[PDB]
Amino acid sequence: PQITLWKRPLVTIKIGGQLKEALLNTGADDTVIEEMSLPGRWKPKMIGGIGGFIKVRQYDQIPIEIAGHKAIGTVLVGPTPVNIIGRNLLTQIGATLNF
Amino acid sequence: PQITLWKRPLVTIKIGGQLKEALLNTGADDTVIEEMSLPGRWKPKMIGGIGGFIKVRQYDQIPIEIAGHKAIGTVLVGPTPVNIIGRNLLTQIGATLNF
Repeated sequence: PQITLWKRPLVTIKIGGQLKEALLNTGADDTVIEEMSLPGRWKPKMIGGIGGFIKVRQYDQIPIEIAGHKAIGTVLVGPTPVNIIGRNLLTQIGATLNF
Repeated sequence: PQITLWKRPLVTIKIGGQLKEALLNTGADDTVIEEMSLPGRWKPKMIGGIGGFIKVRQYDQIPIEIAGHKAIGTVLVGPTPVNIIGRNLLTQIGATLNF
């Protein structure tokens, strides 16, 4: 699709068989999701936002569907204000910015 | 142009007679620029994201050039870690997400 930006670019994602809403975010290096249960081991990660830095749990190689498109990659879990799909997965679904 | 998302989508902007580098940010409602002087009235605002909130000055009807494209809109000024072009000005240059 072609998504204009008059509204927030929110899409439905699927992770661990559950549907969630998430924001397609070209300003984010990484993908960050609200607290949830994911399989496997996690590693520590610090990420920085507009208000400062927070600690999150890094899970690698997680299957996730984004607006119907399949991806498998790193998902960070932590106290984010909104679920965010960052460039690590935007590249997997072939997303570009155009003007 | 078509901008891939392998790296941060940085572009050159001109604002208040100054050249700056800024991030094209579809996950941002607003445009936020590091400390600088702008003409006209302003009012205070709190904006939030990962890590909490910062206080910024809101300037309305500010002319800007973004990667060669002219627009006008609200610009927030304050202690942001990176200059951000948000959706309020991304729309004006006709930027879309495509996949």
